Formats: sequence, structure tokens, C-alpha cells
Amino acid sequence: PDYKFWYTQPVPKINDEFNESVNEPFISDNKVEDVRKDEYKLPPGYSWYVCDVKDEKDRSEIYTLLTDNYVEDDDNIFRFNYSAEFLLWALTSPNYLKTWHIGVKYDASNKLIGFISAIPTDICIHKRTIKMAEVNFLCVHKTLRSKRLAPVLIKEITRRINLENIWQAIYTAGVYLPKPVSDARYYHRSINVKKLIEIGFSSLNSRLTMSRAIKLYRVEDTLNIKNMRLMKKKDVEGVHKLLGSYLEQFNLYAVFTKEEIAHWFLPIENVIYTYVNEENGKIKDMISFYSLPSQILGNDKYSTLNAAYSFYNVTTTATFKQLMQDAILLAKRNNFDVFNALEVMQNKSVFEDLKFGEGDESLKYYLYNWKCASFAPAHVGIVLL
Ligand SMILES: C#CCCCCCCCCCCCC(=O)SCCNC(=O)CCNC(=O)[C@H](O)C(C)(C)COP(=O)(O)OP(=O)(O)OC[C@H]1O[C@@H](n2cnc3c(N)ncnc32)[C@H](O)[C@@H]1OP(=O)(O)O
Ligand SMILES: Cc1nn(C)c(C)c1CCOc1cc(F)ccc1-c1ccc2c(c1)c(CN(C)C)nn2C
Ligand SMILES: [Cl-]
Repeated sequence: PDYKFWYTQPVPKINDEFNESVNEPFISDNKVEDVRKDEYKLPPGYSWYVCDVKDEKDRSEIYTLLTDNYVEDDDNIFRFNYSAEFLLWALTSPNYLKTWHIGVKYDASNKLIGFISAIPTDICIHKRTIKMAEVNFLCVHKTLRSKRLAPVLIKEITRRINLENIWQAIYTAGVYLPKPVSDARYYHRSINVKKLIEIGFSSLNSRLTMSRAIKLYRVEDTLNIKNMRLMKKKDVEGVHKLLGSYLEQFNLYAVFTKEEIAHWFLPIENVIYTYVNEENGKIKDMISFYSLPSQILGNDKYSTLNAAYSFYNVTTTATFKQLMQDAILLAKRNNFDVFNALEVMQNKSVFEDLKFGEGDESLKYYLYNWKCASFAPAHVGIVLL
């Protein structure tokens, strides 16, 4: 590929590799006063719109755009169906800016046809903590693809982020762009076997009949960690200590404040599930996963694949395998069809024994305006929604 847009940006070229001693911006000594104050030009008939995600109607417009036009798998069987409540949660983390929730409308219909978002977070990359924007939910309507709208959205959110004296960003994508700092395959653990077979997600054969498949993935409805329970507000301090200490081992992670722990982990039904094990009033283990359904395209019987996505999991009183087995059980108890996880943190070590299967694509991790050594995904300690 030519990367005609991306090679104008402060990112590595596709062949760039850096030693471990390199960990710095491509462009330093940036000045807020020099940042463009004018919005990037859109094609005629289109206008910028500042979305208010706390307004139900604006939020529902983003929801509809994404439901109809957001990420599909490689085979166009599934399309992500983030719920409106999920989008509210994902976009209103501590210190969020409404002006970083950027829509594009088609003037004649007043309809949203494009979106991009960012939230602020402190990111530790190779032991150096940098204030960054986390970019997500970039979407252009299917009818307007390949018209170079996405670089306009990217340049406009870059401009707005730079106005806040922030010069780095983290983002993930499935497409290969210049240039990943890490690449993580995803793995799936079947829960509702029959449904997964009926929609083509899973397969049978003459050895693995339907009944044998169901038996293979059967789970015992008893926790390894008996007192694992839904997180409560009182647990924020202990989760902050447990997770914050755990994450320091990785090459890439968010440095969460207590306010961020409360936001990202306190349970919201059909959005975010966090469970904790409290011993002596101290939090010693945690499980978390978020709800991300995929619409099943064209299916007559099922509209939705109800998937739970591994988020952050820490154990000090059990094995990581026992902890993730409990995560699968808790996902089953909450009526999820499948448990999805990336090969980040310690996850890959449990995939074989817990009967995960390898998926057909991977998620790449990227930094904007940062040069450093890349790393295997076991060194990644951050999950983007
Ligand atoms: C400091 C501060 C810095 C802040 C900025 C940091 C950088 C942020 C980059 C964006 C990160 C996005 C993270 C995500 O949210 S993940 C989910 C992506 N959401 C989807 O997968 C939904 C379905 N899909 C779509 O809605 C569209 O395909 C897209 C993704 C909007 C792309 O639009 P389309 O009409 O195809 O393409 P056009 O407008 O002609 O633009 C082509 C140029 O664009 C590049 N590109 C494509 N996909 C990208 C993508 N996902 N992220 C970034 N760049 C992407 C591509 O390479 C090319 O540029 P070149 O010529 O190669 O240099
Ligand atoms: C099921 C299913 N449904 N769909 C629609 C897909 C792609 C699958 C496969 C299953 O993907 C995953 C499974 C995991 F454990 C973890 C991550 C993904 C994943 C893959 C590609 C991704 C995204 C998320 C996102 C969303 N954040 C991260 C920006 N963007 N991209 C391009
Ligand atoms: Cl139990």
C-alpha cells in the first residue's frame, strides 16, 4: 500500500523498527498557540456537529449510525451492535470533552453520516507516562466509503486534541496501518454451543457431533473462588490498588485514577460486569468483562450474538486458569453466548486448557506521534472497547 495519508503523519513508516532505548515523540516541543483554530473543510453539503452523548436523542443518532455502519468481521457475517448505554459509558469517562465527540451531518437530511471520538487518559508506554487521547468509534456511512472522509475526521480530532496540549494518542484497529506497536489475535470460548453452530460461528464434524460439542463446552455452575461477587462502590479503593499494581508489569497500560476505576468497573447491566473477591475487607481477585453484541447479518432465527469480552482480570488467591474459568462461568450466568479474549496480558496461557478457539483476525495496537520498540501482545496491558 501507498499510505498516502498516513505517511504525512507522525507515525512510523511500515519498515521502521526502533531499539528498546528509543521511547519518545516523533515531534516534540509542540505549541498549543500554533494549532489551527479553523475546522477542517468538509465536502459541500456536509457539516461538523458536536454530539451530546448525554442527550438521549443525540446518543441514539450515534447508536443508529454505528448499528448500521460500524465494524464487521472479515467475512461480513457480524456487525458490532454497541448499545446506547454502552456508548454513554465508553464516552463519558473522567475528564471527557464533549467537543471530542465529533459527528458529521448531511445537511439536506440533517442525518448523522460520520463519527469519531476520543477520551483522555494517562498511558504508560515503556515505563513513561504520557497524557494521551484514546481514539475510538471512527465510522463513515457505508454509502460514503472510499471518499477520503476518514482522514478529515482524523485530522479534525487531532486538531481538537492538540488544542488541549495533548500530542499523543492510542488507538486500535483491525486494518494494518503504519505501524503497530503490538498485534493481538482474538480467541473465543463457546458457551451456547447450539446457537453458535446454527449461525455458522462454530463447526461440527463426524467426530464432533452436536451432542459431543455440547458436552465438550459444558461448564460446572460452581465458582473456583466461592465469594466472587459483583463489585460495589465500597470496592473502588481496593480494585484501584489491585489493578493498578498488577498493570505496572506491562509495556503499555493506562494509569487509572480512583475516579477512572469507579467509572470503568462499577457494574452497569448489559454494559460492564466486574466481580471481586474480598478477604479481610481487601480486594484480592477481580474479574471483568463487557457486553458487546454483534448483529448477525441476514439470519432469520437469531438477530444477535451476545458476546462477553474479557476486560481486566487479576488473581492473587487462585491460578489465572481458575480465575478465567470463573470469568467464563460468570459470563454464562449472565446469558452470554460466547466469551471473547485477546492474547494480551496473561490470557494466552489459559486458552488451550479452557477450550478457546483461535479467531480469524487480530487487533493491532497503535500510538500516534510516538516511536518505541514494538512488543509481543503478552506485554500489552490495556483493552480498548
Ligand atoms: C495527538 C492526537 C492524535 C489523534 C488521532 C490519532 C489517530 C486516530 C486514527 C483513527 C483510529 C480509529 C480507531 C477505530 O475507531 S477502529 C474502528 C474503525 N471503524 C470501522 O472499521 C467501521 C467501518 N469502517 C468505516 O467506517 C470506514 O471504513 C472507515 C474506518 C471510517 C474508513 O473510511 P473509508 O471510507 O473506508 O476510507 P477513506 O475515508 O477513503 O480514508 C482512507 C484512509 O483512511 C485510512 N484508514 C482506513 N481505516 C482506518 C482506521 N480504522 N483507522 C485509521 N485509518 C484508517 C486508510 O488507510 C486510508 O489512508 P491511507 O491512504 O492508507 O494513508
Ligand atoms: C464476533 C465479532 N463481531 N465482529 C463485528 C467482529 C469483528 C468479531 C470478531 C471478534 O473481534 C474481537 C474479539 C476480541 F476478543 C477482541 C476484539 C475484537 C475486535 C476485532 C476487531 C475490531 C474490534 C474488536 C474493534 C473495536 N475496538 C477494539 C476498536 N474494531 N475492530 C476493527
Ligand atoms: Cl458457586
